[PDB]
Amino acid sequence: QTKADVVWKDVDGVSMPIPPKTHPRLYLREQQVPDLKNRMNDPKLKKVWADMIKMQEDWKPADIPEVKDFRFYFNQKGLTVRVELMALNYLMTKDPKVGREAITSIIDTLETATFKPAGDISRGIGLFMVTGAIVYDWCYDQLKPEEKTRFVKAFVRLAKMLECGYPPVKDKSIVGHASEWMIMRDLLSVGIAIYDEFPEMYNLAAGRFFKEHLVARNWFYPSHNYHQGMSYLNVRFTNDLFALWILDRMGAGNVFNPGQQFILYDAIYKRRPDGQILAGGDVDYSRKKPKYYTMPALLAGSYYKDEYLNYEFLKDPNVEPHCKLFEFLWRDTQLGSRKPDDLPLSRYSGSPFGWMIARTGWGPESVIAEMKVNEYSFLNHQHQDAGAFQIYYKGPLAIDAGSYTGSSGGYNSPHNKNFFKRTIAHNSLLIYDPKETFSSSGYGGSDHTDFAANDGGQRLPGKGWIAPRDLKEMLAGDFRTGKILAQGFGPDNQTPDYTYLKGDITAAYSAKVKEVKRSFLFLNLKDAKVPAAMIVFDKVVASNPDFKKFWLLHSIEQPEIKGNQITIKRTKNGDSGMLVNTALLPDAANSNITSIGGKGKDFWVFGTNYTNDPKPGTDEALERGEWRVEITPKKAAAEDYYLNVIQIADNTQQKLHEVKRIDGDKVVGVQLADRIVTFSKTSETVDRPFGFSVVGKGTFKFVMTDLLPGTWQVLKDGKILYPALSAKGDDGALYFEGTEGTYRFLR
Amino acid sequence: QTKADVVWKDVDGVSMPIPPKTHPRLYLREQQVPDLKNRMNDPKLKKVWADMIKMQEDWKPADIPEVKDFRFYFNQKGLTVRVELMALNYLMTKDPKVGREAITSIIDTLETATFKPAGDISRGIGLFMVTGAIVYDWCYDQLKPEEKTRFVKAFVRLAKMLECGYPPVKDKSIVGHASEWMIMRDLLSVGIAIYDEFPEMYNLAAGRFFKEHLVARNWFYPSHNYHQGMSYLNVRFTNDLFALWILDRMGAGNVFNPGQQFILYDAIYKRRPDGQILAGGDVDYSRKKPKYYTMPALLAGSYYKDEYLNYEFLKDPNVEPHCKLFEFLWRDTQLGSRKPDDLPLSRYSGSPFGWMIARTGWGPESVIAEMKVNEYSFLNHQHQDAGAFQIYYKGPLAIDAGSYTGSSGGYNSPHNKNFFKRTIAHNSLLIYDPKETFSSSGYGGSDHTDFAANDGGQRLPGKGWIAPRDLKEMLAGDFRTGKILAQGFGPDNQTPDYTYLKGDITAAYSAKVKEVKRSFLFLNLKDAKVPAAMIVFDKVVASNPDFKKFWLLHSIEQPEIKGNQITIKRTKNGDSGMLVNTALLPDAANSNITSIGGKGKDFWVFGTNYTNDPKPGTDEALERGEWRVEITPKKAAAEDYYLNVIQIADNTQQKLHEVKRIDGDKVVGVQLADRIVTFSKTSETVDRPFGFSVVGKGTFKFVMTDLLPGTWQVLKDGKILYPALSAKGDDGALYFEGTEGTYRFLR
Ligand SMILES: [Zn+2]
Ligand SMILES: [Zn+2]
Repeated sequence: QTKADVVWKDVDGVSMPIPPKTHPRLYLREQQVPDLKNRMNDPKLKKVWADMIKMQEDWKPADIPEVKDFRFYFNQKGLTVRVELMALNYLMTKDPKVGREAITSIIDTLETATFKPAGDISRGIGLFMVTGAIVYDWCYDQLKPEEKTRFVKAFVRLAKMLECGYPPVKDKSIVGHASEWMIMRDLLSVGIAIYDEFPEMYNLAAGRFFKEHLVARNWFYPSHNYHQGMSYLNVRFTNDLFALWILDRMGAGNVFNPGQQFILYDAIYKRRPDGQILAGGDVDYSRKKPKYYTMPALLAGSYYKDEYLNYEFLKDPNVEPHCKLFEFLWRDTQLGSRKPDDLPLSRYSGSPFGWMIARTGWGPESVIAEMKVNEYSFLNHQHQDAGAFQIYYKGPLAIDAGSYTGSSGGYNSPHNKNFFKRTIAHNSLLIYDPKETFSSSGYGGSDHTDFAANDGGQRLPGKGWIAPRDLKEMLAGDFRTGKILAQGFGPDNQTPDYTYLKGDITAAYSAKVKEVKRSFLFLNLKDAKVPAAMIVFDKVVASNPDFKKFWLLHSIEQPEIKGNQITIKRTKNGDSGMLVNTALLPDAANSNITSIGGKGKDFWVFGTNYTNDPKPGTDEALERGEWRVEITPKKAAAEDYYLNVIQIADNTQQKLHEVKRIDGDKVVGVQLADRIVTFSKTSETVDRPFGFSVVGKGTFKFVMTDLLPGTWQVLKDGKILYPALSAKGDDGALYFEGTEGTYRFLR
Repeated sequence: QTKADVVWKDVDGVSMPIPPKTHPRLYLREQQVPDLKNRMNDPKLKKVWADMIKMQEDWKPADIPEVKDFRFYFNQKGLTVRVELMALNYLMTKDPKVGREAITSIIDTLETATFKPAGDISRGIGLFMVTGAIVYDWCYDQLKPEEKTRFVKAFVRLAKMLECGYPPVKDKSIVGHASEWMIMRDLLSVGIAIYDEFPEMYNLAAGRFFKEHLVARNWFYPSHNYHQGMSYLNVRFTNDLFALWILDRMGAGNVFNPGQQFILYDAIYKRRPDGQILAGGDVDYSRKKPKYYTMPALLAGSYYKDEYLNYEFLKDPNVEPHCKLFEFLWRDTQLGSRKPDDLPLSRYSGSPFGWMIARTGWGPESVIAEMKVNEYSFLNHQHQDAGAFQIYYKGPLAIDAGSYTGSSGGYNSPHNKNFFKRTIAHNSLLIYDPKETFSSSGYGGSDHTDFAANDGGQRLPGKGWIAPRDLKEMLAGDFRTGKILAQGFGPDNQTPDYTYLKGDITAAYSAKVKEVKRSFLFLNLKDAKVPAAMIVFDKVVASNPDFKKFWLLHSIEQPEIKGNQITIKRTKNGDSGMLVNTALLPDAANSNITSIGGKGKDFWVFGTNYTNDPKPGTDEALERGEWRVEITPKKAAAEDYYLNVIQIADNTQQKLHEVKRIDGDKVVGVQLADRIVTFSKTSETVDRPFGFSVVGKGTFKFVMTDLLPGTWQVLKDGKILYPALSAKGDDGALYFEGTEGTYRFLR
């Protein structure tokens, strides 16, 4: 990271940097060349250089798979590695002999190379381009004029092979393959190298990046999160960070919103004590080895000099072979590292997300709870999971169900289209319109189907479940799925007693609903015995009273239902957690609670089970799940409310807190332990006097929500208790402590 | 206060109550009649009744004044008192002789009474009408048919004499005389009384009230304040409260937004230790008798059963003669009372106000500070005072200058039109456009002036400085003067360390400015020696760099200027306060600080002194002021910033705090005592990394404003200090404690 010293020009209203008229300019400038010897003498970096020396050896003919995967090419070996090390040596020695060998060794094969149609072949093709780009840029003054021309024509030939095409007009700028290596690393790298001879490639590659990719990312970056789920976070954010490094090292400074530094903190918050990461979007499961975000933590931690991110990298400081050079060039070995233990227990991601991640600690006894609005849907690997909550404690308890791969297949599978990516897979809300259709004609790259199953769930946005080209198309289309209404945590910023999130998710559904709102209130109970609780309060108004309403709670093992109580336990894989839901609304007289699951019913969608068993040896804990509970109104009605209170504890915990519903004036609420929480009876803003009664011993902590921001007066037993308290705009809430009595509130 | 039990039907889209088919219905119904005996037996209420018995005596002919003022009539004596007591007695005894006597004693004079035209005479006419309405309603069953007709014609005759006219089509529904007794008490009372025989009067009076008055008041009531200044609060709010009591007692319940209860708390916050009230709008000054809000406190306190307001009534439980009956009927004598001592030290009034009142205590050592945005202007007795601050501590220190009356005259005086109601009289901002025109043709109804003086101040809204008819007309016009941008007070709700308010007041001025912003930060320093400080940060962008800019500070006595330091002291009237302003921006190299004042210069407006000496024996402390300081930039520039730090102490205090300006990355700030406060150097939202250095011993309290809401990271001496703090939407600020070092903030 250094200040920009390049010239900037507008191209069609969009400011862009001009590559400096000097080589090297790819991945480094002369400015950092003398530091290469220090890096070579850096013992942390010597090992990575040794790794690359080993990479110089050709593939053993018998070891070659013959189906040359993207993984084949990313496990980089042979000539391309050799010429890269030659170019590096030329930078450090300036010896005309070494720089020439790099050039003469690569040119012919760069012109002639062939690639059998194979899985993500663009990646191998793009990496082969990168090899040439390194030699071209780093040994530039050694190039003969005829060779430069030969290199250019070879690069154009190779570029045309890429899935984005050349010109790079195909695919999408926020998600999909064009949001991976092909543009942000590969085409951009070549462009920078050959700019003095063929400026077109840079103008096309950087052109699209600055116009689309950059604008789209800068839009959500301030909220410090990513939208492709907890696996594809890796490749997608890695390539964002490649563009960051490539352009800063070119001389363009940081081109992104610097909030980029804080995106990977989400992964940190979602890490479990078993080494796995809380689920979200397209993910598979394992208990074999911990999940790591090595490349993003390397690139982001080193650039932004972030100790929390460097800790993450140091967990497994082992970069994929094709990335070794980039670790050598860009890693900060002087940077320290910090365990996450002193991070606030709750973190909030605002627009366009509206996601809360709440913990009760950083150790083995941690409850980890996720609450999501989703203001927009990004599609691709994101799920239609507006309103979803997810809870982990000593095992996955309230689960995000299904699996990316399995017996059903991969991304294009019936399981993905009909269960995994759909609302029914999640702890959210269904409203079933028998006449609703779900257009899926543009989903996936093969095995296309025109329509998906009716899950009573959320819309499939886009032109048949097609992601938008860019931010412009996204904002103009039907990708809006919600509105964050309220959020906060406290009273303490470090160890909040409560974590609150409210969203209106009507836009996530068709016109089968008039209104859908969900309010989450997580309680850190500050107790080893019953460490946490979550209260979920829903308003659902269907356009037709006969549209069946569903409240879902997914689990791995079979739930036990007794009255208004659902008990879920983990008893396998060393997990011992327990979840207990008390259903308060609909009331027992209007409540049907039903469990669906087990063999043939694990992925049940209104008449069809979308079977997806794990690949042998994978998902040993069955985190894809086998069970769910559906809470449904007995009586058909346009307007229904759900109120559910979840307690979390060890499966050996016998005594859980008594849960009381509070039926007040204008409010409905919950009381358990020393906590009182209220919501508007209509889930709409309360702007007039209201009240309720409290019965019980000791001091209670009150969170009153859905209140008109401004000054409130609190009375108890007809006497003013708090003459003036402020409800603020962000949470629309009153907070205070008090004892039992009859409460009135004035505004 | 009882639940509504009458029928409602829409009239031209507006729901209105129908008077019940029963008498009595004026000021009480049958449900309250038996309780009259109990009230007569109440020691507190027997005295007011005895007061009324005394009022029965006629005026002494020699003591009758030449001019029958509104004060003459409100000092109600003779026949009209007698007949009201006869009617009360008829309700209580049901004796036909009594009811008949009330009717016969009043009927002749009611139809023949004459009132010499004066211009406040509507009040005496209206009260005479109320006397007749009492007899009519309370003795209804004793009325003969012929007498009913005589009463109706008499009431219509009297109604036509009122300023609003009959039909009530003249004047204004938010301010002016039609927002006083004539409709909300007087015409409404008669309408209700005679409804069975002549529903037209009620339909017109209540029709206008429900369509216009009620709508306007409900619109601003939730922010718990009033817009007519600290004197006219009395008559204006009193009449709102008459409408409240009249309509509830009729059977319509509470027709107002119940936020009405909290309006009078502002007066409580503005009370000084010397018994007077902080200035605002059209006010005069006395040190003789304390100012009381007796009638509002009686009516609001008793209706809403509010002990703080009842305390305010009990300070001086003496209502004007013409209101004694209403005390007898409506006073709650069982209600308790509370001194203001346990009230939070700061109170916020939101849209359409944006006012902070901040204190350091409730006793003799109280600092009292007012900070105002003004989102809308209501005109009439409100001043064009957007951005103004005012500070009291052992005397008026930073003053709201001028006086309502004096040698210049009253409401229509050149002093009112050219100084008192104008920005120049206030601690606010001037931008002088020499070509600017200020139309005042409609001021004072339709009075003669046409154009007022150029004070370089704020616009005169309306059709030549007149108020709009109602809310509809107000919102469609040019009455918007500002936008609340941010607000909040200190970590503790009860005793906040800081009180913050930011407003954009561009709308208050003409096109001579492109942008005007003012941020206030009040500090409660929690120290006897220097109790408080106020930091004021202004951004002013003029449309012409040659347009002279002014920052004003008004005082009673002569300010002492020394370099960048302005010292102001009170040494008279038993006052001993001191204000010391440190001018930080403009820098001393670009700052000119000039005192203007003394005789012939006390109300100086660019060449002309608008003289307004007190009436003999009034304003003995000269709170109208004699002096001001103007801070002006040396260099002509379109854009200028003002940064001023006011410290408050006893004038005997020799040691005040050193004030350091903090010149940071993207921020400009202030350091004094143990407090750090920063603003955006541009006064625009900061959304990228920034920082500054702190030198000094011990722990400091940091308030960082103008920040993009979301999660921020704090670093000190290159190490993460706070990994994650939240800036919230309402204040857009970070709060934390820290020691000396070099600070960086990431977003
Ligand atoms: Zn999912
Ligand atoms: Zn004023």
